[PDB]
Amino acid sequence: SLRRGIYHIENAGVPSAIDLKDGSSSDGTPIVGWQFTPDTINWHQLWLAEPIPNVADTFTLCNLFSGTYMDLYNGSSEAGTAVNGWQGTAFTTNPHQLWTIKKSSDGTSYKIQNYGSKTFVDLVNGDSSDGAKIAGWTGTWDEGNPHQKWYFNRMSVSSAEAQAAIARNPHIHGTYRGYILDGEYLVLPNATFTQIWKDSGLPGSKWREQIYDCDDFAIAMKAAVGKWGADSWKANGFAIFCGVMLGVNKAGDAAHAYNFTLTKDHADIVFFEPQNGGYLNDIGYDSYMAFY
Amino acid sequence: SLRRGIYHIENAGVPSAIDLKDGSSSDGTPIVGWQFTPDTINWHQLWLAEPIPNVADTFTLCNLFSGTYMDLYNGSSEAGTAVNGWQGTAFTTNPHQLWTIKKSSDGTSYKIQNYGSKTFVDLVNGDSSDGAKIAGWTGTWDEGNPHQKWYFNRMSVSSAEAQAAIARNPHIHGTYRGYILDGEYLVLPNATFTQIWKDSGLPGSKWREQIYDCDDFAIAMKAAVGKWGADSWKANGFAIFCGVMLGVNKAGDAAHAYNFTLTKDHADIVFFEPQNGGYLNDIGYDSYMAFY
Ligand SMILES: C[C@@H]1O[C@@H](O[C@@H]2[C@@H](O[C@H]3O[C@H](CO)[C@H](O)[C@H](O)[C@H]3O)[C@@H](O)[C@@H](CO)O[C@@H]2O)[C@@H](O)[C@H](O)[C@@H]1O
Ligand SMILES: C[C@@H]1O[C@@H](O[C@@H]2[C@@H](O[C@H]3O[C@H](CO)[C@H](O)[C@H](O)[C@H]3O)[C@@H](O)[C@@H](CO)O[C@@H]2O)[C@@H](O)[C@H](O)[C@@H]1O
Ligand SMILES: C[C@@H]1O[C@@H](O[C@@H]2[C@@H](O[C@H]3O[C@H](CO)[C@H](O)[C@H](O)[C@H]3O)[C@@H](O)[C@@H](CO)O[C@@H]2O)[C@@H](O)[C@H](O)[C@@H]1O
Ligand SMILES: C[C@@H]1O[C@@H](O[C@@H]2[C@@H](O[C@H]3O[C@H](CO)[C@H](O)[C@H](O)[C@H]3O)[C@@H](O)[C@@H](CO)O[C@@H]2O)[C@@H](O)[C@H](O)[C@@H]1O
Ligand SMILES: C[C@@H]1O[C@@H](O[C@@H]2[C@@H](O[C@H]3O[C@H](CO)[C@H](O)[C@H](O)[C@H]3O)[C@@H](O)[C@@H](CO)O[C@H]2O)[C@@H](O)[C@H](O)[C@@H]1O
Ligand SMILES: C[C@@H]1O[C@@H](O[C@@H]2[C@@H](O[C@H]3O[C@H](CO)[C@H](O)[C@H](O)[C@H]3O)[C@@H](O)[C@@H](CO)O[C@H]2O)[C@@H](O)[C@H](O)[C@@H]1O
Ligand SMILES: [Ca+2]
Ligand SMILES: [Ca+2]
Ligand SMILES: [Ca+2]
Ligand SMILES: [Ca+2]
Ligand code: NA
Ligand code: NA
Repeated sequence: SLRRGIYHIENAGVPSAIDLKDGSSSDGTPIVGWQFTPDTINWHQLWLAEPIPNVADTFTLCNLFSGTYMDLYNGSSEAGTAVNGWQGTAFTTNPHQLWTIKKSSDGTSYKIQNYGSKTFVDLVNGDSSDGAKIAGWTGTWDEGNPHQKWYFNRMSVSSAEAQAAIARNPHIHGTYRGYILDGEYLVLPNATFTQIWKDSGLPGSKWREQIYDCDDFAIAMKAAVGKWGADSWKANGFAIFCGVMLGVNKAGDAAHAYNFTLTKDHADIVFFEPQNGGYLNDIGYDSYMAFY
Repeated sequence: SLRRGIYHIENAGVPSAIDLKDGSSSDGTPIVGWQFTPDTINWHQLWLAEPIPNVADTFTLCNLFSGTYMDLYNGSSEAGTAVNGWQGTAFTTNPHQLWTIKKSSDGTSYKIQNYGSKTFVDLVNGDSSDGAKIAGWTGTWDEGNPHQKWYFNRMSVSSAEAQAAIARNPHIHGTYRGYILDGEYLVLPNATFTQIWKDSGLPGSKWREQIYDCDDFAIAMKAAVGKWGADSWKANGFAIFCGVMLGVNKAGDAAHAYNFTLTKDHADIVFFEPQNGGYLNDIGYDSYMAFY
């Protein structure tokens, strides 16, 4: 089953992502194949999958940037029918915007079937061109046709996945308590995490006893990622992953505040020092408190 | 004994505070009597008292605004000697900048005696004028002379005072844990707290599911007070009081994030809702976690 999340949806046949052209919020904005760069924010190519309760394996697909929904034009079962961005809502009954997503015959890629037409999201002719038409097209759940097969490359973690990542870390103090703020988190590439840090002005901040010390840097960095989240994305129903941790050294005589993020595989945490922008597998403190 | 803290130092005879003229960081900036407004930030009139270890009841007095020290000019024991702002350090051995502060004969006001000259901070002639000379002057620990008597009006709380304030509150959840970030906190009048909130742009922010919801507003408000702290004050060795709390309703089925501050008497907390700028004795949640 596809879990609730943010996915980069990549064609199984050619290296083309599902892309809402120019990220435009206009109704009828064409959704097309476009090339992508790994370990970046592919700004027009992220999709919030929202499960519809009481309809098995069916979702809305919301462009994280535009806040508009993958829409099969007039819900036509005709092959070649336009797939566009269109205004809607996460739990809409509009079947132009409802998508049954289940594993392809290869067991790793998915097919995307319009709930109303029962036709499939097709990268027309397997065209690897930037701006290649994606359409609703006749097909079957079992065939190998790669025009209609899509890797759902997962870009978010549930809170529960975040917890699992922290609990797998060997620098957690015996007294650790974690405070969970949200349910679903876009995981940032370090390159993006670092850019948000630079854009916060924190690289310019100086350490000052109590008035601007490690707790002030850690919380400024979490607030800056929360600000960036609301200012960058028009979709709702997710947060941006950026943790705060208070830690203690081995001697038990020094406390420090810092940030953490997750690895590309989402399986482990990495510590971030907001006073120099370093990433570390070991920051020299054992976390006794985190919030994220 | 005077505790480590930030004090508004007010003459016992007339309503004049010790004021570093124009808050100037220039060496030899005159320190004078000036009128004040209660329940405001008196920007040039706050003094960080730092106890010197191994010298009983003796302190540096650092202007919170200027980051410069109360300085008896050339340490002269002559009556009429200038008291100025001067560059120095919190644990200086320069006795021009060391002050023995102990209760006056009335048991409530203090006398301020230069550790080197043994002469007293005197509001010359009890002059209530704005800009009235303050000087080192001959005197005795026991006399009633109000020119030389000073109420130390305490503006900070220790972390321990903050804890006592929270523990006195009746909206603390059974599972509550408090995470202490600093040691000494300037307590803001609501009028100032509110201004920092308005100046953060938070009144303009909209509630968005997970992407900018109550946790995002609470942490943006704490970061904005930390920013205001470093940008407003040149002294070090204190923080600005602004709490974050996560709470749960009576039903146990809803969690909310909010801020809190302290009362003017420092004895109790007040909840702040950063989504509407309201202050409340009861926000409808019992705090299970705070950091401050
Ligand atoms: C059958 C038809 O469904 C709705 O119209 C859809 C479009 O729906 C969506 O956009 C419209 C505004 O253009 C509206 O906001 C609606 O709530 C939203 O779901 C859309 O799917 C287009 C393109 O495929 O096709 C239909 O026109 C509805 O608005 C109509 O009244 C009517 O019931
Ligand atoms: C290369 C080509 O692959 C298959 O055709 C696809 C199309 O496939 C889909 O539509 C056809 C009807 O045109 C049929 O219903 C099939 O079951 C279904 O997967 C479609 O992907 C289009 C648009 O991109 O491209 C190809 O024409 C196959 O049917 C052809 O014989 C041939 O092997
Ligand atoms: C006896 C004298 O003490 C020091 O001088 C003080 C002044 O001291 C302070 O400012 C100077 C720079 O002007 C310097 O930064 C020093 O570290 C700091 O404590 C000051 O108290 C003035 C006014 O009362 O009087 C003396 O000039 C020291 O610098 C001198 O070398 C000398 O030891
Ligand atoms: C009104 C006045 O009060 C007292 O005099 C103060 C001064 O008092 C202090 O200095 C005098 C020496 O001039 C003396 O040493 C005294 O013990 C000490 O408190 C002083 O505060 C000045 C500057 O403001 O103003 C007054 O002159 C008292 O001695 C006077 O007789 C008279 O009652
Ligand atoms: C916001 C904008 O993002 C990039 O341009 C997008 C583009 O993005 C993808 O394609 C480019 C090459 O054209 C790279 O592979 C990126 O890794 C992809 O994310 C597409 O989304 C198209 C179609 O919507 O629109 C462009 O705006 C970037 O090149 C721009 O500089 C800018 O950052
Ligand atoms: C920063 C500056 O603060 C105020 O002016 C100060 C002034 O402050 C005190 O006196 C005024 C009346 O003159 C009020 O009672 C205030 O409550 C006091 O804090 C003094 O500190 C003098 C001497 O240093 O300098 C002025 O700058 C305020 O009036 C200004 O508008 C401004 O906010
Ligand atoms: Ca939340
Ligand atoms: Ca701090
Ligand atoms: Ca601290
Ligand atoms: Ca949130
Ligand atoms: Na469902
Ligand atoms: Na001492």
